[PDB]
Amino acid sequence: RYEKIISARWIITVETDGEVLENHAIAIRDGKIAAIIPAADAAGLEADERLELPDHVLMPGLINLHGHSAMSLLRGLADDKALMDWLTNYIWPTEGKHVHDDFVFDGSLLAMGEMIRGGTTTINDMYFYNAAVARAGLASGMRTFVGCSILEFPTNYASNADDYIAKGMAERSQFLGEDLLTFTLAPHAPYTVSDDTFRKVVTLAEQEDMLIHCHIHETADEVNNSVKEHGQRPLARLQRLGLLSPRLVAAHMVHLNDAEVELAARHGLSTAHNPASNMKLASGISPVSKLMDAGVAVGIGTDGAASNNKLDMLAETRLAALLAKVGTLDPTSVPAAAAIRMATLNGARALGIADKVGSVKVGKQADLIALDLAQLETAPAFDPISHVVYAAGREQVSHVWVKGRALMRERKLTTLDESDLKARAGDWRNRILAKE
Amino acid sequence: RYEKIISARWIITVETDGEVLENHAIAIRDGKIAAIIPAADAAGLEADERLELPDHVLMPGLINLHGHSAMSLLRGLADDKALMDWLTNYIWPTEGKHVHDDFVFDGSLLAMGEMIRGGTTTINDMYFYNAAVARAGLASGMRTFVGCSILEFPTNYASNADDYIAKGMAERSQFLGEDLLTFTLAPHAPYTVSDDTFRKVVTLAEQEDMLIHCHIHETADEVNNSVKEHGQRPLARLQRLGLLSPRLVAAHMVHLNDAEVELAARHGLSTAHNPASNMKLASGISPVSKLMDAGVAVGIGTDGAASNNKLDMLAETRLAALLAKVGTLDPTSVPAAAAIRMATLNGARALGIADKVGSVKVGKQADLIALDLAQLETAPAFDPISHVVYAAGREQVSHVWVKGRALMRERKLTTLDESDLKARAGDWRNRILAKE
Ligand SMILES: CSC[C@H]1O[C@@H](n2cnc3c(N)ncnc32)[C@H](O)[C@@H]1O
Ligand SMILES: CSC[C@H]1O[C@@H](n2cnc3c(N)ncnc32)[C@H](O)[C@@H]1O
Ligand SMILES: [Zn+2]
Ligand SMILES: [Zn+2]
Repeated sequence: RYEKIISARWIITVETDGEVLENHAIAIRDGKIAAIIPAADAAGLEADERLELPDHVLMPGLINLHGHSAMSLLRGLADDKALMDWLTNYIWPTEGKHVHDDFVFDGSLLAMGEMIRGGTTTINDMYFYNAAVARAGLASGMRTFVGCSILEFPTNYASNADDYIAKGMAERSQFLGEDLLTFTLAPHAPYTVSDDTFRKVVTLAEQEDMLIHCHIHETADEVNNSVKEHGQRPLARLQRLGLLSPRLVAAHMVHLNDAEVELAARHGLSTAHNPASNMKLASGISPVSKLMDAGVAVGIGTDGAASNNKLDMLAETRLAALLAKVGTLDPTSVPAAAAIRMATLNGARALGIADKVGSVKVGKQADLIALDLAQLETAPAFDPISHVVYAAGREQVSHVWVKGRALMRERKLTTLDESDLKARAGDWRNRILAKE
Repeated sequence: RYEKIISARWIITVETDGEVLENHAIAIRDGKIAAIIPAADAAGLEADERLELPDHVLMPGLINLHGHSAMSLLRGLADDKALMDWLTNYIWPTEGKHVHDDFVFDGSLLAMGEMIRGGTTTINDMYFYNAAVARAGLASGMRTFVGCSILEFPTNYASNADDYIAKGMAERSQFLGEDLLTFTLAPHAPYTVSDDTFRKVVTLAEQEDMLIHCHIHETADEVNNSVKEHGQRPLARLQRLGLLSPRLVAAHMVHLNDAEVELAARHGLSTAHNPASNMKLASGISPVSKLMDAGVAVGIGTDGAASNNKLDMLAETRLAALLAKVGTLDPTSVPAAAAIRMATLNGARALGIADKVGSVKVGKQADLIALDLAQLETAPAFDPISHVVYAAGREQVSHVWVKGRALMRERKLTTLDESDLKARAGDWRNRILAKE
């Protein structure tokens, strides 16, 4: 028998742009999409659970291709400052004082409860204390990529580049054979990582077959300083070092010339587009249309909650679509179907799992969400694709499944204790503000 | 005795940027803010109703300085098209077929239910069938500015400019003496209104002491075509015609040179900044920082739901703050307090009522909202100003009052039947799509 049969008014498949099935149902077995059939035919099949969702659209879960989940604990602590001031006087001293395993576990859990509430099923994270993020990911049941961050300078976590690498690999080894947990190597950025460290990352990722997750070309300063320090722009340096290949997920990628767009396409890297962070930090506008036109997989991330300050992939997908139009001055840039593909199947492509998740197709894993469109905010309901991108909100996600397992049902979290998350956040408020 | 006493964890006054009162209470009588006092002192005062809101922030209601509320019925009907295509083949034929009193009343009600749900207390609207919008506004209890639209060409409503004017004035006369309902003159835009019609508007608005509400400098085409047709850019033309003065609310104001910023400041007009519409229609980025630095009141509107496609002033305020930073490449542009002021007190200034609404001050009318910040999306709760702008969402508004009267209580609409609104929207879906 099937484990579940979920019927819905609409299903946005993401198999082809614009495809929406009406009054169909998804049958699930072994954690995968077993059949996609007319809801009429579903009524007479055996299932452990049946669920009927009138006025809901079912769609693949959203894939947040770039986060720093534990920074949820720093959400709105300091805003609207010059960047040097914000980092030097607020963020870094706070991290130095507070970031240990406890902070990372609590902050990751808090982020995961927020992400699930908004229909995010996969997170591509990168932070410190990788065992804590992994523990949080297995607790939540999200599809989790834990990014083992690598920096040259000392932090609470590790003392130098070789130490970040060793500790990350050691923690990875405690979590082997977990289907929903994948460790990646995460050299932080070209301006915090030396040539020799990049070489070690290239060698290691090749030996162990790991993804590389790195902030690249976020700011004009980064790109201009690279030339003075390394004699060439960061992408050209990384090409020389062997970093550009299909295993690389390049976050931000804001400042690109046309030669660099072609470079990305030729090496098959993917990018994570982080529009709110790029706007809030005044980084600029990533040329996502150029990138996608060149054949590059452009997914969407939220970045950290201290520069967003939401972890809302629906809002981020809408912002990607809006920012693309104002940046190109073309109202046809990044149409709703394209934005949905960025938020789902492109994230899967970036992560090397597009054969397994990212669209509603038989044989793929059942990473799905349902949104209730019977609200004023999405009335009248003409076309669910348009509404998902331009009108629907995080509050309308009613159900979330990852590999067919319910993580949220009628907005009740099933794997995390929402009260506990609020209490951890409240504790951190007192600890960070020195209130008792 | 007081009519109400509302205590809250935080009160953002908007009297001074950054001012937040902790554990205070608002006492209300005769529809006005009668006292702002420590919550401890409140417990021993007589009140018809007392309300306690732990973990909520109270703040002035949001003022949507530019809407076309009835277009809520066209939300997501057609998206991502070239502008000429969108208007010529989808929006205008649909309006021509469907827009009568019924459409305007139903669509206005639907918009008003969505606006109240998101903490909007005042709407500066402009559409056709002004009596229908007025009837809807009195039904909802929102503070409503009904904009009597004026165009040269015939529509279902009126046949020529003098006809729009006559019919608008006739409908205005049926709604006299209503404290929360104000009619304005709304010549649509420089490219749809003749010199002679602008002159008639100037004369009439002066005789009757009315606001003028007009789309100005939205697109590069508008501004460039003006020179060929009228020999000068639209603002200079409108200055020559007598249109620029403190009674003018100029919507959009995207394409401005520095001389035009100074022109606006010298004539005391206000602007309505509509970031989502300007992005979605690829109009450009209004230089709001320049305008505010020159002393111009810049408020925020959503425009119509067909080019947003939300009527969510929280999301619009956040977008204003984000777009300002990416447009200036300065992360300190439009800080959270400034964005809140744009969404509240600047809207009041534009509408000539800043002595009456827009901030939490004794003697002002009690147009207030409460947001519940005890959600993961706004945890940890460091500073409510930052959260209101960068993290909080429309779903967190729990209570709305206009002139001290509850329009929404624990997210239950008190003046509108939410089921009825959904049903009207559903009816319009069938009518517009030709389904039965
Ligand atoms: C893995 S995301 C980057 C992490 O390293 C921190 N970080 C990045 N650059 C610096 C720097 N120059 N000094 C201190 N901390 C840094 C950031 O605040 C974040 O915690
Ligand atoms: C009062 S907002 C503008 C209204 O007039 C309509 N409109 C504006 N310009 C034109 C035009 N050139 N032809 C037809 N309708 C128009 C818009 O679709 C909207 O309903
Ligand atoms: Zn990042
Ligand atoms: Zn408008």
